[PDB]
Amino acid sequence: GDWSFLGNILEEVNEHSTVIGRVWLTVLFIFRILILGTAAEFVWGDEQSDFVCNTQQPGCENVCYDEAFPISHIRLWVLQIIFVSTPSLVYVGHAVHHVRMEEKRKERRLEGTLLRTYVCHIIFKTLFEVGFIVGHYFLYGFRILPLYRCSRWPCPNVVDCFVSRPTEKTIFILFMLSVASVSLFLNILEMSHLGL
Amino acid sequence: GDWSFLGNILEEVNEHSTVIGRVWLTVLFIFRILILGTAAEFVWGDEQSDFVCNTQQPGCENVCYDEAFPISHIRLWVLQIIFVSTPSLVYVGHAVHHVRMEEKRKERRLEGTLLRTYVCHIIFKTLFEVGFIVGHYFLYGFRILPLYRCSRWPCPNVVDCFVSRPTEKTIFILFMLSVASVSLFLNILEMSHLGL
Amino acid sequence: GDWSFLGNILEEVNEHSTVIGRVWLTVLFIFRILILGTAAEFVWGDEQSDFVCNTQQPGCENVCYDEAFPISHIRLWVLQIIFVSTPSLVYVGHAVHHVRMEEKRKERRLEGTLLRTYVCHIIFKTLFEVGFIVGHYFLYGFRILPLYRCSRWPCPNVVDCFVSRPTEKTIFILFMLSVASVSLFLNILEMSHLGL
Amino acid sequence: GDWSFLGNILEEVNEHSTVIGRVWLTVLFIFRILILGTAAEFVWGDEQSDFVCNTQQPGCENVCYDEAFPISHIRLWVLQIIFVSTPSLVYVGHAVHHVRMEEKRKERRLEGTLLRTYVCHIIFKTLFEVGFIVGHYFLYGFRILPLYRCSRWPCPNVVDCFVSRPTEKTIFILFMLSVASVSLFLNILEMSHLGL
Amino acid sequence: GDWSFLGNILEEVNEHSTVIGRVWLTVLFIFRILILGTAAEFVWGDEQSDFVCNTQQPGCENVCYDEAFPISHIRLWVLQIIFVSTPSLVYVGHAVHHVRMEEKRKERRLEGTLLRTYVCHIIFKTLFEVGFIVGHYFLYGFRILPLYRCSRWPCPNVVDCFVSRPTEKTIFILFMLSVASVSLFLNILEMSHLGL
Amino acid sequence: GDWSFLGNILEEVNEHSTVIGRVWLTVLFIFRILILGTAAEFVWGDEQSDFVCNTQQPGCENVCYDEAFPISHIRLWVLQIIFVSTPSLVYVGHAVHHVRMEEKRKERRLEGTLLRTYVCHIIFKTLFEVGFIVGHYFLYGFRILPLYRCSRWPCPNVVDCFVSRPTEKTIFILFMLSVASVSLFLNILEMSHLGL
Repeated sequence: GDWSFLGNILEEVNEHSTVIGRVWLTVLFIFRILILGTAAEFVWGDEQSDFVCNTQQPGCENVCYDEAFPISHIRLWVLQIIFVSTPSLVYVGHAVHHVRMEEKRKERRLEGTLLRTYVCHIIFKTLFEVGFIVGHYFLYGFRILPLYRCSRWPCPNVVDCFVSRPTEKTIFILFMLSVASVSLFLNILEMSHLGL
Repeated sequence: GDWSFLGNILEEVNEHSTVIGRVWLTVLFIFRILILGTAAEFVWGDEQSDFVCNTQQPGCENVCYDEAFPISHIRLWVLQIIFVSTPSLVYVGHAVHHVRMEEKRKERRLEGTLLRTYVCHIIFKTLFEVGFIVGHYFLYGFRILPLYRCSRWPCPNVVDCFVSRPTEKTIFILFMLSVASVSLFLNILEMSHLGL
Repeated sequence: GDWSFLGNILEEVNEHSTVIGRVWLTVLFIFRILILGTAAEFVWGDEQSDFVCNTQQPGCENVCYDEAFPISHIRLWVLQIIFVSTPSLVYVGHAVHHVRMEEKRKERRLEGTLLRTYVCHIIFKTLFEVGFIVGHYFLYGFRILPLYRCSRWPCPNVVDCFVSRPTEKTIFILFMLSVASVSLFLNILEMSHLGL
Repeated sequence: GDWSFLGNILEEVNEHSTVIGRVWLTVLFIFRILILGTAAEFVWGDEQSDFVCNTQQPGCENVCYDEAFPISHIRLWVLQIIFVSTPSLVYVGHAVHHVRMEEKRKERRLEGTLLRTYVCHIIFKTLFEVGFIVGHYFLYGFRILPLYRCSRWPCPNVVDCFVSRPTEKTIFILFMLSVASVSLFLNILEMSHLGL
Repeated sequence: GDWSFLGNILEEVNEHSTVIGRVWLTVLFIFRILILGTAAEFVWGDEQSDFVCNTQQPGCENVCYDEAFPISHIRLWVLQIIFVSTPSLVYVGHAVHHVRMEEKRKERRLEGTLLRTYVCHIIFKTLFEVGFIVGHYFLYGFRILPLYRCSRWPCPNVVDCFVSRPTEKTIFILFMLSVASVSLFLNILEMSHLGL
Repeated sequence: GDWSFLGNILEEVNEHSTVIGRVWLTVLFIFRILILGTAAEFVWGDEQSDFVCNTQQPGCENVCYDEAFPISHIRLWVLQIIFVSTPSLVYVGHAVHHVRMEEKRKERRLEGTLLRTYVCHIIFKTLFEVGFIVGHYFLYGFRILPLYRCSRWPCPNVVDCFVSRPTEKTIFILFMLSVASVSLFLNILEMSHLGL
């Protein structure tokens, strides 16, 4: 996973953001992207290969892994990162559009419409963070148990399947939840600081 | 997969495109290339290794995977990305050719023929996006089912084969479809904005 | 596969080539190198590991894969890329040699001998492209069939072996053939444009 | 694992730190990050794949690996690196915030509040290092024994499981402990040097 | 395999070498290093994993692979590349040492001792190339046959072992031999051009 | 393994070292780091996966590999590289500290204390090189034999285990020993050149 493109564009908008937005962005780079690439990706690497079911039924392990894990937590966190970063991109686009307009108009900072855009970007970041948190909760909760019982066809009756590294995965699930909540708190502080 | 070459050339044509073309390009980099490399590629990594068929027939799994998946979705999205990016390259080539001509002629922006070229590039992008969407639909639809039934020789009669990660794959199929449709809408907005 | 060295040297000779040579080079970077690294390499990744033969004979699968695939298509395309790029390197070497000579002589563009060299480079590119196309045809044709029948010792009598991903491989074989033919047409256009 | 982001930001704060802080940072880069990526990661690569248990019970190896290794040492060292680096980031943020304020105020080094912040950053680094050391001790100690006995369900009675590379892992555990303790000593020297 | 260090230093000595030395260096980068990383390394990737012997004897395949392939061709070509590049490094060191001396002496091109050093560097390159060619011949010849017969203990009597991809390996062996011989011819031309 | 950090810092101290220290550093980059990453790492890649023992005893192969190879040669060479490079870092730190002091004092080369530091750095490099050589000898000698006999529990009685690629490993062991000894000779020459 090469995050160079997103990185370069978000460090562009480091220069154009509040101090609390610079903290938010540093958190995104260090506690989410870096963790994902240096730790979480390896934890989930053998998610299906080490998933085992007590059965001689061909196909059962496939369908039971798929039912237990409709989308891997790591893919969900990738999507979360991209969607929470998208409003920053929108804002920096608006800002650069104004810089190029000012240059052109001459040929021919957080005030006015850039403030409304910044506040909206904060709002959307907050809502997307909340949405991904809630979705994670309803999909998986915040704990992976070792045992998963499966009755999906072709599995005969109910079969016992065993998850890879449930405890390490639980630790990283809770870590990512905490990081997301810190991000939410930072966004709240941004709104308060702007208001006051 | 190293997209550095294409990246550098398309960020060259960031400078020479409309604001809506800059949004289109950002979408290409973040929601297509980045997703493909940080998420989709890993989802499809074990596509054949975890594809299983209920048979003792040598060769059957090979032919049944090949019949179910004549071309992996990820390869199809790579091709789509390159073909939808090709008209941008043509346009930037025309533009740089005019810049070098102007420099030479001196030794010796979206107006005139560059406008016709830009509009044609938008048209071709739209048509290629539509073509890849339609091709995806006819080849696979927008859902991967866990079970695939196969009667290709050497398989005896009909055999039941089971796909790897059908649900996660379905999620990413729909995600990529939505991103492609957003790109189409952006191209339509480009044509409208130019007209008006 | 790291193509950085070749890339840097061929983007050096972007500056010193015709507009049609810049199109040829862009095609080389995007439709050949990029495809190879982002798509084809993964398609052929399990070429021998998923090659299966219906036999209990030790050694047979090894010799039958080797007879079916004396050289993988991807290695052949790597060689093709390097050989079709070599004349460009020769030409840019001649050109830079003249630039350094002019600088020296001062201490002490496509005209003259650089034109003869450019035309010769086009000729050699054309001949190498044709040669690799013809060699591909005679070695493999343009279709990989699922079944390969093998009688190489130690295989007893004739054994049935099954190829990995024959259809996807056929798609990429035809795609690379088309890209090579486009390159040929571009070289022809270069010669015509120079003549006229 | 790509540490480029963190690296660039910590080499930013090389310029703004004491000589002993530059030694601490060099130790972080060379003896922790570099060791982790060039050595430790490969030692732990086959941690679960080569973990074996003497049993015919489906699921037992999964639960026994998970009980023996709730979190891999390498993931724990990644977290440790990030948390001990976080206060440096806070300090450099404060410092750069003051530099940008001074620039602005003009439009309109370790003294004052930057000294309090630097001392606090040292304190937090020390406490986090101590906490990770203590946590490592209580979780695993400083030795990995080859044999792990496991009675977690579904394992019948007590089963004997065998760890991959216990001795090499013990060597690297002790090496990382020593490096952490050197870092602690460096922080103590920082506080003393500032006081005197 | 990261050749960045060697690359940067040899492109330093591009600037300080003859035109024929620039051709030699381009050949080294494109036809040896690039081939090795984009093609040969993958051909030899499954050298031991796909090496099979017709035996039920534990250990036999290990000892028979080791006897057949005391050193993989790819490792031998890596060593060859480094040793044939070493004299270039010596020469560029001498040249830069003279440049820094001239700068110093001021504070306080291929003529004289730099010519003797250049000629010696050519001589050593030639001798090392010849030595690696001869060593390759005596160790393996220039053909890998599919069958290798092995009588090394613990193998009982003589066992038949089968090599992975003998034909593709033979093609690349001959290709690398030809590239080495081209390098030799280039060195001879260097000596002649200097003499005349 | 990413050596970029160490590389950049050691090429910083290229500028501040003797000619013999520049040779030592080039040897470190080319004959140790580059060999390790382009050759040795692949030779040792299947060290445990291809290690086989003639036994039906669960756990025996694990404990016997661990007893035969308490620390892989490649990890030992990584540690050696870092420790022999550490004194260079100390010296360059002292030198840069003096450069920044001189700049400051103005606001307000190998002579004096920098000579003592340089000599001490040479001494420590020599001692660490000798120590790693001696440790290698006592741990493994300079030859890996194919057969390793093991009586570690749970292995019943004495079992015969077979090492992966003993001959290639022996070649690289001797190569690295020779490179280390060349480094020692270079350090001796440094001391002599400084004395005379």
